[PDB]
Amino acid sequence: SLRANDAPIVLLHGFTGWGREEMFGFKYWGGVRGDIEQWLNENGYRTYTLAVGPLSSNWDRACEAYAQLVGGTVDYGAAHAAKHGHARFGRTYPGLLPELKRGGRIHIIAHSQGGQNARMLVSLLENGSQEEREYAKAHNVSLSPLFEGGHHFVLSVTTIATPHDGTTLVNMVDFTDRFFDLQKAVLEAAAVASNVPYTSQVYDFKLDQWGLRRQPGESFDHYFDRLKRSPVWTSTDTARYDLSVSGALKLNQWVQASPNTYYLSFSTERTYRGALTGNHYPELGMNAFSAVVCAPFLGSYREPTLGIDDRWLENDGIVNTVSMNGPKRGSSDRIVPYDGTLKKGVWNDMGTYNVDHLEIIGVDPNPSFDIRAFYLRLAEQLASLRP
Ligand SMILES: [Ca+2]
Ligand SMILES: [Zn+2]
Repeated sequence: SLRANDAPIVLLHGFTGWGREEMFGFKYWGGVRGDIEQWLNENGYRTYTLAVGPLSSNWDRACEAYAQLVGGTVDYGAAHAAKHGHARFGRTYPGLLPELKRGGRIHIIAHSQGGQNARMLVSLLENGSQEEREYAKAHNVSLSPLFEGGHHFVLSVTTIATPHDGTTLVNMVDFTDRFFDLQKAVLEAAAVASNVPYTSQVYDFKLDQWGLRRQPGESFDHYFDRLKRSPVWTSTDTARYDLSVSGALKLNQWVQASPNTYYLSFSTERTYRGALTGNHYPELGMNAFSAVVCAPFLGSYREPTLGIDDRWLENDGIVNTVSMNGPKRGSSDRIVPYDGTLKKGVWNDMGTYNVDHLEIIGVDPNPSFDIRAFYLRLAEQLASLRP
């Protein structure tokens, strides 16, 4: 379709992810297939990459995304900081797109928990935070323009394999141990070891707010064990919490669709229905870690009281496919299956793809999936959107 808008693309990672200079240059967006930002740019779709805290709360990552985009010191809010016990202020950024302050807009393409992070940034841009505005007045302290409301610079959000209603994987007995083993597998796919105390940061978790950092002489193995016991794994202000079915419910209750923004969901599935009791099993080609450690659980876990029945068993290795088309559990957002015309203010469900959680970003191979073709056709669609 004809190009109707000049808004640039921002790629936003999941509960794992890292900037373009990190991980010795192994891109999260393209992995072993190449560099997805490079593909869109060289095909005339100007594209940028955000890097926020992968284990942090969506709230933290919205404030991190904001500063990273417009430029400034990350401002988590005086109130939120007091309530949860971390720094009000994080890293300073120069700003990728200061023209957002002057009328420029962006399309966000987000993977995994990134789709929650993207939705929430919109909701804060539009409404801000009553509580922050209240707190800034009471204790005579500065307010981020983010908490004010009346901002708007996101023309479209696209979610790819996003736990909008959470993932049942979080309810696994040993999820803690199994989740940081996922972080290690991603490292290994990056050709980075978990048992070597690298001098340089390699993978920065951006836990400035919690005063956490991998230390001189500290391995990722030893660091992850330490993060397991830390507030970025034990508190409600975390990716862990937001990622649970109860986390997404509580997020859905306050993070709604802006009428000024297009939402596209892409769902993923990489499972087959078994004959014995209708459980779901990993297809051939699923990333080894998911196929062994995550999928068997995802595609047999039931809670009939929490609505978690057979619709929840199909999974992309990591997320229950049903959770992906858009928010439902605790949401009044509308979900319309794609009919050739993209609608503002609603979820354009662009369908389910035979592609696993890590294949869809190229962190695992799948020759059957044309990853260049997928991301180009998406950029072409987002460029076609009426502003
Ligand atoms: Ca594969
Ligand atoms: Zn926080």
